[PDB]
Amino acid sequence: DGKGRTCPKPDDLPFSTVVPLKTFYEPGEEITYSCKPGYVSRGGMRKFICPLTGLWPINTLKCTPRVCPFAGILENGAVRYTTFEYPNTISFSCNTGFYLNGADSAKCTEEGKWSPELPVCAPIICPPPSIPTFATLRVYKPSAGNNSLYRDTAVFECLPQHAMFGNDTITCTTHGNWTKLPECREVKCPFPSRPDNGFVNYPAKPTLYYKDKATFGCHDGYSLDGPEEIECTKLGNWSAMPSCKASCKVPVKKATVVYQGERVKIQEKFKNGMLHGDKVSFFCKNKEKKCSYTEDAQCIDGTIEVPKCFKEHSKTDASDVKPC
Ligand SMILES: *[C@@H]1O[C@H](CO)[C@@H](O[C@@H]2O[C@H](CO)[C@@H](O[C@@H]3O[C@H](CO)[C@@H](O)[C@H](O)[C@@H]3O)[C@H](O)[C@H]2NC(C)=O)[C@H](O)[C@H]1NC(C)=O
Ligand SMILES: *[C@@H]1O[C@H](CO)[C@@H](O[C@@H]2O[C@H](CO)[C@@H](O[C@@H]3O[C@H](CO)[C@@H](O)[C@H](O)[C@@H]3O)[C@H](O)[C@H]2NC(C)=O)[C@H](O)[C@H]1NC(C)=O
Ligand SMILES: *[C@@H]1O[C@H](CO)[C@@H](O)[C@H](O)[C@H]1NC(C)=O
Ligand SMILES: *[C@@H]1O[C@H](CO)[C@@H](O)[C@H](O)[C@H]1NC(C)=O
Repeated sequence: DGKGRTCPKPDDLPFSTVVPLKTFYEPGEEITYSCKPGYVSRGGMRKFICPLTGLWPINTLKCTPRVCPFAGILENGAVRYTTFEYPNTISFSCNTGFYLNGADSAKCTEEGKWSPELPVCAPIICPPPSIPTFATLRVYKPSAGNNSLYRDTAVFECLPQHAMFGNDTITCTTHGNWTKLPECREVKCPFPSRPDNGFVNYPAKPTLYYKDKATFGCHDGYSLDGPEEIECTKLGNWSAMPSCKASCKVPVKKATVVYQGERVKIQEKFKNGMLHGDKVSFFCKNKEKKCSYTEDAQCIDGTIEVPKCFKEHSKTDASDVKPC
């Protein structure tokens, strides 16, 4: 006692480590502060001898994280980060059009450097595309040397007499390959039958291929129940096969009717008969409630059923009676 003093357990400083660590020390004993790995201090390792007073000195040591080289700028991309100090991770991604050449993330090591090495963004690019069999291509600019860049496109057309299957355009994708490629096959259609009461035309040659046109027509009594022009489709048949159907003679001498939602005189509107499929609504009275309604009738291959309740006058035309 008096001379028999000791030093206490040393203070535990931020991110430090002390050796030898004991609960008390005789005077003359030595301790050694050192920053934890990943950290560093103004001056570094402090060393103290327990003095006779039993009081450890003042400790200048202040330990702070190492800082890895600045890494907040990724040419053509983006770095997510807190700080570039140990032991933080930082992650990377590229702007659109570019791919990441290197690791997606990196850690600041205790050694004070980035692991893995910081990546780089690079242009996504596709190689020259292959021409499918029986095709040419006539949309192709290589925008990157001989190679195409992301979202570039090429477009193929078949040969004459050949039918494409699949979209005609390919795009250079994110992964540096092109989108699904089309196929070009040869397609044949049979000869089209001439229709009863009409005619049909096509060019004078031994067999008929994809996108060949055939045009139809009817004799004066008749009209088509389909399109005037057809073509040879990809599946080896035609667009349609139209018939020549018979017109109807005006079913009555005089009457007002609805034709496509408008009142017309059937004698004026169909003076030269009704075409096949021409539909019309006739006016009939409801005898009981002294009002008027319509019922329909249609030309069907030279026949039109003038509805039962209609009556032809040389009281008034249901036309002129109020609606029900
Ligand atoms: C261009 O290259 C990419 C990348 O390799 C191709 O994408 C890959 O496509 C395959 C199939 O489309 C994916 O695999 C799987 O197929 C099975 C079928 O058994 C399916 O059940 C799974 O759900 C899955 O889709 C593969 O995951 C995918 N890879 C990537 C990274 O997306 C692509 O097909 C290529 N494009 C062309 C035109 O060849
Ligand atoms: C030209 O010829 C084709 C092929 O022979 C005709 O296609 C027929 O219709 C479809 C495909 O277009 C085939 O698939 C199935 O049809 C049913 C109809 O109920 C549909 O609901 C389903 O999705 C099913 O996949 C069908 O098998 C095929 N017919 C035959 C006999 O093979 C096409 O319609 C023709 N075009 C003209 C304008 O004549
Ligand atoms: C593509 O570029 C290479 C490298 O310069 C060159 O040798 C080659 O002739 C080019 N190909 C075409 C089709 O121009
Ligand atoms: C193929 O591509 C577009 C969209 O990618 C699609 O809407 C259409 O089926 C095709 N368009 C053209 C112009 O060929």
